[PDB]
Amino acid sequence: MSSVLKAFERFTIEQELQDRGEEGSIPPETLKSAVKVFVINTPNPTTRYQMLNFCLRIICSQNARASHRVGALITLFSLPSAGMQNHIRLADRSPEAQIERCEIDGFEPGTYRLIPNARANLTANEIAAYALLADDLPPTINNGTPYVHADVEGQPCDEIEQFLDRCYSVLIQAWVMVCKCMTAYDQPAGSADRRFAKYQQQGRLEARYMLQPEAQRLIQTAIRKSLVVRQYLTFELQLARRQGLLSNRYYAMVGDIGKYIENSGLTAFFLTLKYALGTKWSPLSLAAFTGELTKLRSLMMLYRGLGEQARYLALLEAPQIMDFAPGGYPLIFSYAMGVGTVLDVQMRNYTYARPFLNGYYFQIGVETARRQQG
RNA sequence: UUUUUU
Repeated sequence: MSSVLKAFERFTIEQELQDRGEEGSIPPETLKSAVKVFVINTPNPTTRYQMLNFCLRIICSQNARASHRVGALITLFSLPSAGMQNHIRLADRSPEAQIERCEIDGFEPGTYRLIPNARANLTANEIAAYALLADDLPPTINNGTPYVHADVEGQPCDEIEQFLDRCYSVLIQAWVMVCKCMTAYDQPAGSADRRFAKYQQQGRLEARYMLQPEAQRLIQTAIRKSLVVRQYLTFELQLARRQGLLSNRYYAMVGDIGKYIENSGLTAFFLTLKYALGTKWSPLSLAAFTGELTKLRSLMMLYRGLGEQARYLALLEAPQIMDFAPGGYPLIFSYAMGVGTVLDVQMRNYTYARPFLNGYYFQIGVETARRQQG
């Protein structure tokens, strides 16, 4: 019946785009932790550099609460901006965020103890607790410092041009660790080494300021655990995507790495589109499954409806990422994995093994791909 | 649920 087939297409599309949600919707308020973010009002290379090392040591300190790491990360990401407070208002948007700004004037010489501003709220108990935190590095860390080179932390910065080199190298490493914090973690990574080689070749990253892999893994762990930090990083990525050809040294880097962070955790969706709708010889095979084709059409509609934030569904860890899971289109997923194993050597390394992977349509895709080739 | 490469 033509009416039932037309009705079913409409029903399928409606059921999938009914999950778009509200762009400005605010969830019901739930308890949240208080986060203390440290702000430098003026551009002091000495103070800024010190705060960079302080926050790197807080992020890696074993005796540090989740709130302490979250504040240290927000401060570390905000070190480049000329106005720290106005850049921290971006972090405040997070619905799970309750950030308190603390203005720091300096550090006591020869110590990690903070010197709070008159307006800034810092007790003598907190200052001592933070100083003890900044000196609690893990055993896996060598030379008593996060960096690979011992002399780097001790180096004195008296110019803005120096702090910028140090800061941008550290933040390049932090962003590369973001690249696979929610998807790949607690395992050896080849891509991370490749990104570092690329950015050292570009001259963006300096090997004199590399961190130890243990510190990089600790930074990745701290970023993955907090939703405030990951939402703030999506805000920074969207700021980097709005730029034109003319841009700053920092947001050019952030856009370059956002190219690699984009569409993480949606590999099955984009590989299915690529190898099932990309090849002109797939319509003849999958023409029969109209229901799954309508599903993929409604998913391409849902992706556009989500907006720019759709590229960072995995970083944001939003529920709409369950719509793009291949268990809702298993036959076409199977066919596309078959086609892609022939056409892409790199795809073989990817784990396409699923409980629901149809072996018949996998082999249909393999034989179709090879047939066209030979 | 994710898991490749760019």
